[PDB]
Amino acid sequence: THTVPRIKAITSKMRMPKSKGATVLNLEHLLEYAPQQIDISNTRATQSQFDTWYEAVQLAYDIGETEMPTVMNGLMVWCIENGTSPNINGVWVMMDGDEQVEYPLKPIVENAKPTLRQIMAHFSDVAEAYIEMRNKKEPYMPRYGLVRNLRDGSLARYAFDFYEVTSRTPVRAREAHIQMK
Amino acid sequence: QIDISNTRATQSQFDTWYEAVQLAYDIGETEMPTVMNGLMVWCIENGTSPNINGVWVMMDGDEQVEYPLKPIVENAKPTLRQIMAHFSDVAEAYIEMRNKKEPYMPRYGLVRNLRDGSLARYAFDFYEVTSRTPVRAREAHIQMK
Amino acid sequence: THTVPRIKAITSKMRMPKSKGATVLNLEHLLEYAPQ
Repeated sequence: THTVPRIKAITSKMRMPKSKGATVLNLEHLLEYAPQQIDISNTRATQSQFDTWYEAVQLAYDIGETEMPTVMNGLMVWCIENGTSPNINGVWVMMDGDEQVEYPLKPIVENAKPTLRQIMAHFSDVAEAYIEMRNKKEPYMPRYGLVRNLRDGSLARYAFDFYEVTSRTPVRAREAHIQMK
Repeated sequence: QIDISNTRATQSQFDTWYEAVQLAYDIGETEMPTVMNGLMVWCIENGTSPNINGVWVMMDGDEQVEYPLKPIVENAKPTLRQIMAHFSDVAEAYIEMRNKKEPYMPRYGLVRNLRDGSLARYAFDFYEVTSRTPVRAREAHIQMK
Repeated sequence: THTVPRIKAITSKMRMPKSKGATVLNLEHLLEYAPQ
């Protein structure tokens, strides 16, 4: 009785689900299957829906693979400032120089399954990588902020309707979206 | 406590909900497990009450693969939540493994403003509050649910 | 068993109408005939 007694740690065999004696899962793989948080979320559309929403818009405008990118570059900047739920009728605008050029919104909002927000979320990372660049020159704030009274200056990078709150969001901002959304 | 609760479906209902889905996909006993592995991870992040129409996704590499939701939600008696609860214990045993590498949080938390870091293990719609729940978390579900 | 299983898309052979073994239409043209 010279050895102090150490409490034994009972082992709670987790209840692995089964159907008829065999196991349902194959943990052998479960411990290796590791996706990314965004790519299985619903805040983004599957790469199928996005592939459709890109081919269909590439068709309605009838521009061409070589130049359609430059158009999408505009759609982001437009969405950032205004939002991602406009009237199906109407025109979004992009500019060369100062000659505003309009495009019809119908082919975009219509072919966006289930909604434009999701589809535009595919540019979320690039969106913040664009606002950061913009603010460097001068103080810029997504309008989404100007209507919600945001003047952090640091939260401007994450102020637009189609930011996907992933897991790597500085929490100084995650609060903003839920409060507004 | 779990095996007589209603938050889990009887082993009959679950046995049906597994055979029926094994049929609709027509995959095979050998590989259906790997699919169910995806359904959990999908349910964890999104929930367990999606539109009967639509597709849940699982990935090999980065080529998202879609499956139809209809055969799952339909054959789940009385609801998907219950059926998915059979993976509750494995679910937490999966989140714990995930957080080790980096900070991960079920989306169920991100929408409910959860940033405990320790409660992430128990943040998903289909956790069965058994009797062995650390009470630091039992409060979360009732407040949200 | 390292490859995720992809569901096969069964192919619903539309029932092209026929009379006595031969086909009634001539899709060869149907896919080009386009009126207003």
